[PDB]
Amino acid sequence: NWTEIYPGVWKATVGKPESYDLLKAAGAQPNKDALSKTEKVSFPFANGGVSLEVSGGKTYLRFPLQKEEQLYGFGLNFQTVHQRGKILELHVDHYGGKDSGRTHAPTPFYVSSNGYGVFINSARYIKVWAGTGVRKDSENFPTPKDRNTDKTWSSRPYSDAVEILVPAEGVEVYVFGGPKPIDAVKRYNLLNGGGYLPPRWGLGFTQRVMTRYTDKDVEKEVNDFKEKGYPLDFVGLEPGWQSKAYPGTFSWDKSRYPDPTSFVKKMKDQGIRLNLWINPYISPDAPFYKEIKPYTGSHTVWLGLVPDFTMAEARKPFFNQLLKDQIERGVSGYKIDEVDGYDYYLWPDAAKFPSGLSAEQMRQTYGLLVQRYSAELYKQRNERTFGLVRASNGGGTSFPYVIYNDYYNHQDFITALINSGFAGVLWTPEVRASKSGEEWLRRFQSNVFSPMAMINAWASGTKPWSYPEVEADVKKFALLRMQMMPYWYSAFARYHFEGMPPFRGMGLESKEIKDQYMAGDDLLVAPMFAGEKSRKVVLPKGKWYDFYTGEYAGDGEVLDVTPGLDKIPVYVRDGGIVPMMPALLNSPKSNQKVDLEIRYYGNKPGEFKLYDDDGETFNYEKGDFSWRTIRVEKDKSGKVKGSISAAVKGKVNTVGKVTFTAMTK
Amino acid sequence: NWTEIYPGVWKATVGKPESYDLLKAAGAQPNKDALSKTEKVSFPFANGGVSLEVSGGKTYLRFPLQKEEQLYGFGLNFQTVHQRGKILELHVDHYGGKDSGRTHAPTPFYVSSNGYGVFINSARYIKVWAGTGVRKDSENFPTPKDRNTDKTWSSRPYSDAVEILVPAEGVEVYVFGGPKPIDAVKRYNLLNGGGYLPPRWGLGFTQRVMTRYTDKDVEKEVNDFKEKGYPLDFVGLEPGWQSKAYPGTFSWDKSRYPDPTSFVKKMKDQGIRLNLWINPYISPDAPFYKEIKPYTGSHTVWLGLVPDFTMAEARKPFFNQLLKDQIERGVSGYKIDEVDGYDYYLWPDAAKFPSGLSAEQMRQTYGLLVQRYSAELYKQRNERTFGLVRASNGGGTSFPYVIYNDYYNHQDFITALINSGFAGVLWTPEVRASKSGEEWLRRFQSNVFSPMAMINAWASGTKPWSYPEVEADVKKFALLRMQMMPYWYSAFARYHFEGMPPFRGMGLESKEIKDQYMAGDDLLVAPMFAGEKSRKVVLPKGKWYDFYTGEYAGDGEVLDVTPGLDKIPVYVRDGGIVPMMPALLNSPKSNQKVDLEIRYYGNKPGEFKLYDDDGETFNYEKGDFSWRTIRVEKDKSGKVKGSISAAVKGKVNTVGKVTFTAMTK
Repeated sequence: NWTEIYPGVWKATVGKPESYDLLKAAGAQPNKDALSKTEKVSFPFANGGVSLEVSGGKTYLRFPLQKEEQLYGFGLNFQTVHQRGKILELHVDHYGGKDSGRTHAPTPFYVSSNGYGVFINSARYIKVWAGTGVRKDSENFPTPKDRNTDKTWSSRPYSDAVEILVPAEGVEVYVFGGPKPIDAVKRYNLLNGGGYLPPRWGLGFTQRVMTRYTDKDVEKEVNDFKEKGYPLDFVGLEPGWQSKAYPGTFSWDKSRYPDPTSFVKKMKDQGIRLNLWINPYISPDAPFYKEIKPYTGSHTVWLGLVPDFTMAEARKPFFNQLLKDQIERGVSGYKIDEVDGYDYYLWPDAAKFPSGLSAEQMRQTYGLLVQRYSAELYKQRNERTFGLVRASNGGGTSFPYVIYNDYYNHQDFITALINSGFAGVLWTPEVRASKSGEEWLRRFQSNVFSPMAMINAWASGTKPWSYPEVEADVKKFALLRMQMMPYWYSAFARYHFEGMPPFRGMGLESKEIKDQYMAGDDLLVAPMFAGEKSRKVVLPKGKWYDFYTGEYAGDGEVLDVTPGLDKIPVYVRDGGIVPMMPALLNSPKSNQKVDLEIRYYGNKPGEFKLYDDDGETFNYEKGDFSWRTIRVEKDKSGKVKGSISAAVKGKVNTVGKVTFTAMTK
Repeated sequence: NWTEIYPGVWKATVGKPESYDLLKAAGAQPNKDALSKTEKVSFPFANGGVSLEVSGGKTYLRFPLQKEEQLYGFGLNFQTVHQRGKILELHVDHYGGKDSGRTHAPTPFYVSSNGYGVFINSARYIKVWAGTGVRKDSENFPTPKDRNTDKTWSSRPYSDAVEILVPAEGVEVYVFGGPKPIDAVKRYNLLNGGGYLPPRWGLGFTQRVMTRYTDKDVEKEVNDFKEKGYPLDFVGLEPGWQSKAYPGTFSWDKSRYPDPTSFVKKMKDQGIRLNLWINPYISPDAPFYKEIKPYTGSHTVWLGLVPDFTMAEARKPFFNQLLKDQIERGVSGYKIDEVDGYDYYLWPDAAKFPSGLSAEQMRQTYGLLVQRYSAELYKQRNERTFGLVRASNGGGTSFPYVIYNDYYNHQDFITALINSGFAGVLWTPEVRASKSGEEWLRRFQSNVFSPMAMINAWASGTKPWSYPEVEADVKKFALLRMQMMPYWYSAFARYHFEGMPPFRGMGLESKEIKDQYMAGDDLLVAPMFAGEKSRKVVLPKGKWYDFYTGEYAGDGEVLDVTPGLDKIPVYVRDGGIVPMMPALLNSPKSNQKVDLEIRYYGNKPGEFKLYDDDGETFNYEKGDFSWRTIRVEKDKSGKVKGSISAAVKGKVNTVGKVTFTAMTK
């Protein structure tokens, strides 16, 4: 039976569900308050066609489709956005170059253009036929045709249902109502706890440095950023911070980092946090090796033991070491690597774990487990974190981690950014290296319109300025990222409080758009790729304005755009507002006031909700935050008129002088 | 426990095996007599390391590997022959362009270079890690290394075991002893019943004609073959013989084939058999539709019902129709198409079948079922058949079918031919079309050194003579195929009686050879591909002789060969013998004597066992067959000296005048 458990959210338990699943793995708590404020819409399957059966050891699910209907989601796909007519096996893995279901976050959640969603809460590998099955007993069974004589014969006849097979004796299913597709995604994300509310520093620039860097190499690089006037908030350390890697000791190397306490402190005194690479695979020389060994799996990954993080006995030594040796020294967060695949690196499905959890469910949830328990260490200290993880799944919306990978096709990197919005996870299209300055800049441009502005120079040793032909423009985009901080912070606040993904596909206010995305509420981003001089941009109905000049761009039409090397095509909705702080090189501290220039586009009266709090603790959970409403219009003369609501008594206020600019002359 | 059930064959039952599996699906009877004559070798795993466990709904199998060891098999792979270090999910499908385990015959049987084999008798999809898992408790656990400092660090450390996961509560496992790899394959094949003993006509030439051909178009084509002096034994009809296709009526079309009885008879009177295309998917206009409908699956394939051939109630109407409407008219056999995939054509794993058999086991065994029951119709009439099928599996060695597909990479076509020898199935690299005469001839050359000499002109309308630049050479190869009939027939007799695959890889008397195969006992075939003028040939130790001129070629060495367009590189072992009949255009009838020229190569004294029987019935089962031993040598002078053993009283004797030729001058 379908229980309406929240407004627009229904739960069904089919057969006998397993005692481990995605939500339980994640320890994900629904945001009940946010959910209760959503509209109480009706059940999206109102005309039958739903079937939930257990048979022969498996759970068979069927959901009807209508002729008009398109589907989105099924996780972090890289080459496809429309999912109807697709066949997948959802399976955590490093992306393999095709959308098979093998990917870093194979979220078993899909959304329909008719305005609903469905989440299958199983930590098993799941098979999906998204409208390919043609049932003899179907109400829409097409009329058989004779291929010998009939030109209209079809090799893929009409299918009227999504079919899912779960290899278990039952499953929990969740259905999310609309009325719009984005409504279903928001409710799904709120069921997961909402997005994490990141620290402001997490939205600044991060440079990861070569594996070999010593503490002195890092200090010099920090100094070079400062000297050249490039922003930087956190530095990523790669495997050479550890005394051994692959497998790891999770202790600082004595030669390269002889005094970690002093090193972390110095960086912090200069405004610089550190984010440490780990994979979770245990060296014999790790200090907690002997203690953890019985609570590890049968199989190793690069000769490291694999902790069973479902066991307290594995968690305690592992996470105590991170806590005592790094977090308590000031380390801001982690890059949780190599928790996805490939199959020939990670443990086989044939492996055994001491808790008795199947290796399959462990593969599906390992990234969730390491995200969960690492994040808790920070939350216990009233400190936000923000980091990187190479695997996640359903249940992982609330974690402070962004997905990245070693794939590099730029176009597909943007497609994954789109799909991240359907998958309850964050994705960054990171910058590593490039064969040209052109490509470097194009990549850097799209990267600063994403969750995390980052160069990963683990092997390349690149810095933002490494391509002289484009360095002046790279600097400009790096500074823009800082200036847009209040815009991004407010978008991320919406993700946390309302489940609104900050990056998402078009049409989420009939043909597939794989190369444009909305960034926050106000910006349509249409990346250029190396070797292109122009591109088409599909604009939704309503007027849009050029992000750079404020000039009218179009309304419900296709544009041909030749932006030049120095611009990424970005368009602002009519009445859209981007609050801009100064081009600071470091995120502003909680006790700091920052001036804002409110850039207002078009002529429709605009409204923007600016989020404000200390930007670094969990004090917001106790109500120490504010939303400042900004409204902007042009008066009779065409002169800008703006207001900002009053600061709230007793709350953090980081808003300084506020000025308004009508961008559309 | 391991029961030695035959010499060199051990069976273990782990947990609770399912009541349906590959051997039962196939109805495969062991050839006990042939098996009892094999050597009683010892159990190949003599030093432990074997583990067979049931846990969490699944069966976990582990078999040890030694450092030296290479592995072969895991079915009909197209790009790989060495299988150690591979990860697969064995799953019937049309080949998808990579060796993932998805293929037409994903036989769960592997062979080791140390001289044993292992068969997993499950009709489920099976996962295989062929030496990739690295167990912490392993006796060969490599010493962890620090990737930060150690240049010898390995991204894929040494693995000492084959691990297999079967999704069921138990499984039957078979282990085959050696001493040689080929011994394990022979015992496996004999356990399956041995290969089918084909009719001689099955080894002649077959032309499949365009979908649209009428009975008159076929008669004309038959006449053109005769007029141009090209051999032909059987003609393949494509979907236009049926009154409707996709889905099918399994009844002759009234417009294109108005008088089937008369048509089949006429062709037969001219020496020409017919082989009919089917897929097994049922049209509403099929005469047995209403009867069969309740015994079909939930899902359709191209809008045709899918019979549950595990049910007598489905088998009876389906096979009665083939029997009465076609076989009883004289139709020689079938092309069983589209029983493999892709997933978006065939029924989903989510489908249900009336017998309660899982859709998964049905997918794995459908080709086996249609092979089994079609073949029985012929055997009941004391008539051999020989045809084509697009899917098979373990258990299918004894069936009279050859695998083909719509893939076309020529190199990979040869690799599949090699792997067929490890997989208990037959494969033909068919000829369809070509962009050049060069390619046409190269393909035709390799095709006449295979199980079935065939052009499939369903779409291309090609005939052997369609490329004028090479037509004279094509004709020569077509006639060679006929001349080599006694050679091929004897090789196929060894497949039936001894389990010896007629086509197989090298080293089956340390690096991968993917482009040479043994064809019968005596011939090493090394195909040329279009665009190549020369190639390397790796010759085993022992002397080899050029197939065409008889000249010494080499011994245990690599040759660089520039054969020209008119030759496929073929080498004959020292003392090797190829019996050649005349260049007949049609296979000889059972009451017919045929002269033989015994072509003897090298100088080592040679011995050849020539199989002889009626070539068309199952009378051989009652002992009406002979092996004639042929021995050939050069005397003191260097002059050829040959003998053939005496015809056996009471047995068929089709051997006419026998002459001997020393090819090596």
